[PDB]
Amino acid sequence: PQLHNGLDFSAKVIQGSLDSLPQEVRKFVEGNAQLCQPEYIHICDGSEEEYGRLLAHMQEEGVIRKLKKYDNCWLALTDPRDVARIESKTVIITQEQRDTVPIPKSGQSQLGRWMSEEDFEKAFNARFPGCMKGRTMYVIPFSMGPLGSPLAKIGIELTDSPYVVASMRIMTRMGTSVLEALGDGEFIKCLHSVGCPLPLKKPLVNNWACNPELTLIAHLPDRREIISFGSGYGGNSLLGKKCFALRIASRLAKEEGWLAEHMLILGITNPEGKKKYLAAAFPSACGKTNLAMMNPTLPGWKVECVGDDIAWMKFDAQGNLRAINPENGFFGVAPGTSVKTNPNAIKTIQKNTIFTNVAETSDGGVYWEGIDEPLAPGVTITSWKNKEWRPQDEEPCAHPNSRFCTPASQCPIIDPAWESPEGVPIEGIIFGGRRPAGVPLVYEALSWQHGVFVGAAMRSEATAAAEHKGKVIMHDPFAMRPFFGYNFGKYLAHWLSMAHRPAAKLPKIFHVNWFRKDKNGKFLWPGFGENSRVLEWMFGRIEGEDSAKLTPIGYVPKEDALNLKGLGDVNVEELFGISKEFWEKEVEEIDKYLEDQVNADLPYEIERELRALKQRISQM
Ligand SMILES: Nc1nc2c(ncn2[C@@H]2O[C@H](COP(=O)(O)OP(=O)(O)OP(=O)(O)O)[C@@H](O)[C@H]2O)c(=O)[nH]1
Ligand SMILES: O=C(O)C(=O)CS(=O)(=O)O
Ligand SMILES: [Mn+2]
Ligand SMILES: [Mn+2]
Ligand SMILES: [Mn+2]
Repeated sequence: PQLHNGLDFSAKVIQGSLDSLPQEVRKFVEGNAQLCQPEYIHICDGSEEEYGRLLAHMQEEGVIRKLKKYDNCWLALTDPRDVARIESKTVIITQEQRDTVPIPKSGQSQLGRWMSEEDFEKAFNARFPGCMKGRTMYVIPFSMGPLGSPLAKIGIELTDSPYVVASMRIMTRMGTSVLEALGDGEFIKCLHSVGCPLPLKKPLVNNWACNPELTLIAHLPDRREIISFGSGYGGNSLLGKKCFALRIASRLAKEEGWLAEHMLILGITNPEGKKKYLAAAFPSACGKTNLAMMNPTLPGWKVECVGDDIAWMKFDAQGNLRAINPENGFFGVAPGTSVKTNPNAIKTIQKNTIFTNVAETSDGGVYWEGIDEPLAPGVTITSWKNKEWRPQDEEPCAHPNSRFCTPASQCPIIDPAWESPEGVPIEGIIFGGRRPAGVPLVYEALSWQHGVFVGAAMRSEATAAAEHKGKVIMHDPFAMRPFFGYNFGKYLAHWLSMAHRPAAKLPKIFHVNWFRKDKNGKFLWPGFGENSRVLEWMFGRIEGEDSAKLTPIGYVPKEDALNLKGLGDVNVEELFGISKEFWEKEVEEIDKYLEDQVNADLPYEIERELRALKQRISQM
């Protein structure tokens, strides 16, 4: 009802019907339309026709360019201030801070940023009133997970950015059929705005609307709401991905007895016709997509990709840990991708793919650092800054965090069970990061509790995916430091509690380091497709082969248990060397970090593993 005509937004709907929406969905749309004051409302149906119109629109507005060399590929260039996740402006709102982070002993917490509800209410009111003036509010109904899967969750994202709509069509399962599956069920509420109401006060850089000063990505798990403002980029704007499927979902998983993790899922088949699935948690920019899509060098071996970034996992009735990939595409780092490093990615991204912040070649192609592919005479390069670029400048032609956004079904090695609603059974979990020194190529944990400790102890040198710089080794437990939805101490107790379940078939836990360097500063291990030799060892250990020897840090391959044939002069001594001096400093750094950062919420089993490791190292 109403006394005037201010609350019914039906006359502004340019696609779809407010009447056809489930009542709670309609309330969510109209209430925020009243707040944000969009000029039009577009209820997405996910059709090819709609997608063509969005692309055509964005091209007419100068937001994207067609890459004529390929089949239905497009390039978007952003404001150079809006190029990555912003960890420092990502907050979680709970009534009590201890729900979100452990209360640190003395330092500031690194395991999340908590914000009180009263403080958020002020931040929200300073940002969202009137923020979509003159723009279209797009209503994106999307499913994380196969539309019907038991672990599948549905969200509605409101946004004023057609770039978000187009990317969400690739990255999620999106459109009318999700609304039918939803009915009057629960959904995650996602509100996004680039924060540039019209008329524009500030002209735009690269036609890219954003509000860096006011950027805020907020999560309200008790209300099942994600609210994001000011950034159009990646993990800030595609709210189904990091915000929903890791942060909100890890809290739900704690509540409901499952796991939401920053992990790839791959299936690997050996020359004897046996196939196993492994999950791997590496931090951002540490190689998950390269491993998930690997072209193995070992003959008779095959790798198939289930997902490259997010895994949702749960024990089934039989005690198997089952994982699904909740995403519908890959949002992968472009620089360093080449026929040599990731050939299966090259095959995937040549059609139906949106590129963000890579270079354009004058003949309609893409360029980036490490593409390892020479151009023809007369071909010129336009950098991601929309400038002429010669390899004589100091700056790269593509932003280091530039991305492709591509449908998963196009991957030539996509696993046949990647959409199976029952998931794939996980038999091994891999942890790892960038460690230039000290940490061997691969080791295996001694027990479930030791393996949880290994995940908790993860460290990695700083990358270009958050907003960090310098040559610093930082802690990134479980590769989840930017993504915890709740208290990390309780997250550890959650993982440890999996060993208490009956008939639980606990996977083996490994740690890898592709990144160890010699005194020269050059890598000791060739990596990429050669990592299949490490997976072969893991495969045999899962089958029970007697191929390991005991060290103070866990099991390492026996000499000659690794197929090194063809690599030639690999320094096995340095790749698997374990120095007492290095590990005495390492355990101290882990001790200081867990004492300060997890404090009273640190499970005793984790402290016991820290003590045991300290003792094994002292006896060296
Ligand atoms: N030296 C070396 N570098 C690697 C290897 N695998 C991947 N990389 C490098 O790591 C960078 C990032 O790898 P990705 O696979 O895109 O990282 P990701 O873990 O999927 O990161 P997110 O999508 O941000 O979560 C690439 O540019 C690669 O060059 C490897 O085996 N050895
Ligand atoms: O940062 C990461 O791990 C990503 O996968 C990219 S974004 O989705 O966070 O932008
Ligand atoms: Mn216009
Ligand atoms: Mn990631
Ligand atoms: Mn990736």
